[PDB]
Amino acid sequence: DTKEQRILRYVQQNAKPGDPQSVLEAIDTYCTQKEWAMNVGDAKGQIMDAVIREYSPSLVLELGAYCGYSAVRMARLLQPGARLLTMEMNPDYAAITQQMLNFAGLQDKVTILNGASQDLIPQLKKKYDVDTLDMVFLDHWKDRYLPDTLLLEKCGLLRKGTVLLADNVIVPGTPDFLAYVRGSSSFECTHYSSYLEYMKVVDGLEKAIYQGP
Ligand SMILES: C[S@@+](CC[C@H](N)C(=O)[O-])C[C@H]1O[C@@H](n2cnc3c(N)ncnc32)[C@H](O)[C@@H]1O
Ligand SMILES: Cc1ccc(C(=O)c2cc(O)c(O)c([N+](=O)[O-])c2)cc1
Ligand SMILES: [Cl-]
Ligand SMILES: [Cl-]
Ligand SMILES: [Cl-]
Ligand SMILES: [Mg+2]
Repeated sequence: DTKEQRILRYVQQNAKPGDPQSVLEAIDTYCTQKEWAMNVGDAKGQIMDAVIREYSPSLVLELGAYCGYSAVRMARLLQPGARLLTMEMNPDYAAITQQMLNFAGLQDKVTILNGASQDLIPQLKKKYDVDTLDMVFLDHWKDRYLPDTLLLEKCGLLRKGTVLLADNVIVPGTPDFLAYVRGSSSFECTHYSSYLEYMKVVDGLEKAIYQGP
């Protein structure tokens, strides 16, 4: 019995089937009251919500799904026909995420790619019929944010205006990625100060908009 299985069971026992808001609030309640877990959480998630609503992306890539909290959070705000692709290398967690999306009734909007971002990113265009991404949510191991950004650019997946939105740029921190995009004329960056999920430790999201080659 894993913490992720516990989160899922608590959602099935407490949330309303087909109600993404209810599912979010259930996961937040469990992780606030019973066991901390690395979901983006409600404070940063409200910022995510506002960004999603501003850009109305048709195609979103998420890096790191975990239990599907952020996937539910973003998918519930997508326009009809818009898509989220989420990459998750832990098969146990990917299983839990799929069940979480099913419960929320979001399964038709979200596609889970099992495996490591660095292996899956080069297969996106061919295997998933992707041209360029409108938005990317980076929230996997922090040492991959920079390498996967370079890899996205190499594979032609970024267009002028693609929005990168990065979690945890303060804590645990992503120093190479943050130095890189803030220093590069290829990105326009904005910092949104907030708090680490379920705590009062300061963290923040960085928005880095690709400006083209
Ligand atoms: C912080 S959790 C994702 C949380 C999720 N975005 C949310 O807010 O609910 C990080 C996840 O990244 C996954 N992960 C780490 N490195 C990865 C990689 N290179 N490719 C795919 N998934 C990876 C881990 O297995 C874990 O599920
Ligand atoms: C041992 C330990 C230390 C710090 C954290 C932690 O704070 C954390 C928070 C996140 O939002 C997050 O995305 C990740 N991550 O992907 O590794 C870790 C989680 C576990
Ligand atoms: Cl590598
Ligand atoms: Cl929170
Ligand atoms: Cl705290
Ligand atoms: Mg995170």
